[PDB]
Amino acid sequence: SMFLPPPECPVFEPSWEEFADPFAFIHKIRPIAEQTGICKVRPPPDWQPPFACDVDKLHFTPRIQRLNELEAQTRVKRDYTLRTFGEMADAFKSDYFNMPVHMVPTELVEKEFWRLVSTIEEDVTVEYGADIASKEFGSGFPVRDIKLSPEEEEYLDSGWNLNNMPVMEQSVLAHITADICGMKLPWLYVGMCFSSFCWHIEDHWSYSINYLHWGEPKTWYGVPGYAAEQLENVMKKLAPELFVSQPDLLHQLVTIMNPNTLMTHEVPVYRTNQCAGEFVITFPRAYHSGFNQGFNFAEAVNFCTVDWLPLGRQCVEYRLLHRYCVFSHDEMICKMASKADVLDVVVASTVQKDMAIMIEDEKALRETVRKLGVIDSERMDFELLPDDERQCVKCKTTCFMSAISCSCKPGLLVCLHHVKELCSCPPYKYKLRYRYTLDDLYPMMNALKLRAE
Ligand SMILES: Cc1cc(C(=O)N(C)Cc2cccnc2)on1
Ligand SMILES: [Cl-]
Ligand SMILES: [Mn+2]
Ligand SMILES: [Zn+2]
Repeated sequence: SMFLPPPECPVFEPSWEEFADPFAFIHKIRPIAEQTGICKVRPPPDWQPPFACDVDKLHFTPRIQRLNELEAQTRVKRDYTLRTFGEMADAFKSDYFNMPVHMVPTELVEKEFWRLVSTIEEDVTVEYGADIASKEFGSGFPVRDIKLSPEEEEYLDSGWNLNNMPVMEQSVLAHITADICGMKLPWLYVGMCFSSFCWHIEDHWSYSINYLHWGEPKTWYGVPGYAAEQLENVMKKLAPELFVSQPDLLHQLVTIMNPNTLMTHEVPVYRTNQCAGEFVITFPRAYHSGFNQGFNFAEAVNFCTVDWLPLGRQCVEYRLLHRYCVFSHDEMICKMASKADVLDVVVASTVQKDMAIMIEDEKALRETVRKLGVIDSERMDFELLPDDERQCVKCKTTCFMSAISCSCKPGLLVCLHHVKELCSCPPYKYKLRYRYTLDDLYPMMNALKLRAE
């Protein structure tokens, strides 16, 4: 009645040994956690990264948020210190419930959240912080610089120090030379009571990992990757405004929606309260949303393992939706092949398999455009072009392996799926621009095979 809490997601308590390597651990829990979309990881009891900062010198610009179910919000985008925000946040929650903050049951805040967002006549608005790490506001984890205490240095090189996560050997998003600071740098989140994150999945269907440094809990709802399209069909029915096309990445539209609505619609949903010192991990294409129970401070980062590689290719195939890419998946694959000698051997083996598919698809696409009467061709170093200068005019995909150009439309490109969409000139006026010949590509893949042995 009113709100039935979804079942709890899995909670893992790894030993110091299991905990040692995050990527090995994540791979281990994957068969369980991928069925629920999110999971919680409790670190071993003594793993306690020191959080220290001045609440007066850290400044940030707050976002403002209206709390209405099914209303469109833009996913990314006054001035507080951490202290003045905290004072605002505590007073807000205290006044809302006429209670001291620690006496307000989490179950009640959850019930109340879903009451207030559904109720038209309540116009509750809240504020929050969300920015990537910078000099005005830096990571909650120890970083290198200022003299560090011995305990801080203990955690400098932790796998679970979220600064290190994108640049470890197991991960594939590291050696991406391309500018993608929005998604390989950690984001910092300053929460207050009811401040919420709308239903979404991560760019390129990556994993994410969220650490709550301190404060009151963060409540999560998650849906397994296998159910992503079920969820979207439900959302399209109840809020079609979110699904109209949108000129870029800055304008992705998202919304608050009751998990019970999804569960009625046969979409599996799980929940958890994430407390201070705990991790939440989201898996590829796992929808998630949630809200904060009170004043808190979280840090999160995207990442990609070898398990993710085939999904990353399927994700870019964005093409059907005409959605912008954050980076070129093929460019990343070829960059890794060009570094085959210093790659991890398991990485090498998995990249090799994705590369083989890439090459077979590219062979077929080039044959098709040849049969359309595109004859002239020229090598082109796509990776040198700013991304906005190498998007398919039609489907907006970021080109790297190849594209079609025409002298009559200088600077415009289409991917090889959209040769007919470039201009009205006959095909013999077109040029195939390619990064590599098929003969360049087979030795690159062979280097991976030798490294993988
Ligand atoms: C508005 C708005 C902002 C978001 C969002 O995405 N946030 C705050 C980031 C986040 C926090 C926790 C987990 N995943 C993402 O949604 N609506
Ligand atoms: Cl409301
Ligand atoms: Mn997220
Ligand atoms: Zn295209």
